[PDB]
Amino acid sequence: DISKLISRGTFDQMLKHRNDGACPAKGFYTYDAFIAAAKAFPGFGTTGDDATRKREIAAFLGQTSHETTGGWPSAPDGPYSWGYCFLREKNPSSSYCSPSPTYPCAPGKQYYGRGPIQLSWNYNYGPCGKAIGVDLLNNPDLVATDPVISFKTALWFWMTPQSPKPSCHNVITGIWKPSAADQSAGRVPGYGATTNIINGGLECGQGWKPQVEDRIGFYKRYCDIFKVGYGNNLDCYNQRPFGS
Amino acid sequence: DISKLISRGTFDQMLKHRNDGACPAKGFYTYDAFIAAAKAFPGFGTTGDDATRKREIAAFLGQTSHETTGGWPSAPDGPYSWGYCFLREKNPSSSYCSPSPTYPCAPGKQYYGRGPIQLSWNYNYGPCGKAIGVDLLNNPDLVATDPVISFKTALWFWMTPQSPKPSCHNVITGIWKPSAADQSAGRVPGYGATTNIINGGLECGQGWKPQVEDRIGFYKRYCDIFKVGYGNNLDCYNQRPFG
Repeated sequence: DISKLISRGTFDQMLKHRNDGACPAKGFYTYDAFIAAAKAFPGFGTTGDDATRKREIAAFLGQTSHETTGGWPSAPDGPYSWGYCFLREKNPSSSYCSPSPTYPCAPGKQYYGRGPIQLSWNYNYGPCGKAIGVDLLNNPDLVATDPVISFKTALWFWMTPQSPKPSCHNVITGIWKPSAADQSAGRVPGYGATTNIINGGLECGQGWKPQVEDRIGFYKRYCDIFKVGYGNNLDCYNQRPFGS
Repeated sequence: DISKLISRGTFDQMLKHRNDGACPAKGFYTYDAFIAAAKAFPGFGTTGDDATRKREIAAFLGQTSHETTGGWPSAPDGPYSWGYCFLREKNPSSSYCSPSPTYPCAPGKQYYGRGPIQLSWNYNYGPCGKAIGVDLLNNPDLVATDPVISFKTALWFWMTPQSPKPSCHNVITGIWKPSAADQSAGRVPGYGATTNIINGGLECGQGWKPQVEDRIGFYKRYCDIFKVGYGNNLDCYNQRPFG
């Protein structure tokens, strides 16, 4: 179980300020919910040598910390201590409903960002819910009211390949082998390629971006706390985005 | 219109291989479509002294030539005669969909590179379509099947500032006033800043790139045909990419 590799103390040290009065998700994101969710995803934080398992947990908590960050440059303990500050997308101006024979939008329900990966759109809530065994198409706000389901949605995203994207899991553990195509595109194994899978269309292949800097700051601080090296290729600044 | 500044004959000498059998865009990119597209963008090729107007057309055609090049080192008449050879991105391997509530991806549509600037992504087809009065989210392939819309997407890109980036138009005409940040970053007026606007993340501030040399080769050849100087700062090798 990953509970040996990441203790309650280490988890609370990494996510130091998530329960500060200013954070809307205060009290929601629990160590027990993270550990219970990880059990549902064999291989998560249990793949590779100890250093690689810690890099995987740091990378998962890093990327999710970015998606939910309340950080700012002069934040107490730095901006990479303010992961998991929010739960629901701020001021959504869409239902995130998209034409689909397979994933009909449920009446009165919205598919705005929820939980540690800010899961969005009926066509993501559908296959995610199917995968974890919950009807998230018809009960989307479970991602913001059930903290085990919340973490499961983010682990579903992390562990699930989506052609032509490999899984973040396979990238960070070194299971993923770049294609000749990938190598020409500058898509090399490491933390950078997890950013590319998450939001490469907007964030990768356009040089320095404060968003990608933020994803890296979290990953580095968590690796520092775990006492493991970052590995290589942390940015995607020269990576062509993975396809959709 | 700009037909007096760039003739059919000059346009065809510049883009002399685009109608070869070896070019997928054979017969598509017409002088008439170019001139018609230009009229929709007041100021394009009509801003500045005669040599500045010609540098603008040379720069626009040079950058779009690079985006669509069929060139290679041993090409007939050299690589800088092979602009406008391609219409659609080759083997996109992507629908080029970045989920957006603002510019949503239409089911069954792809936003891979099309036309002279190789317009890509729902988040570009969206605002471009809105600007030129065409629904490019539901009909993105209009950029590869209608030559006027095709040129209009490239002119939209050229003429449209995207803060903190100025328009290519204001850079090449010398209207652009570099910011304090730009000055610190080594971003200086001239053709090089237009390369920075178009693809600076991958091409600028990181040493010699064959892609940058290709953009400059087209621009120089079109300036030579117009009988005008290139101006300064043609590469972006010491320019930090725009934010």
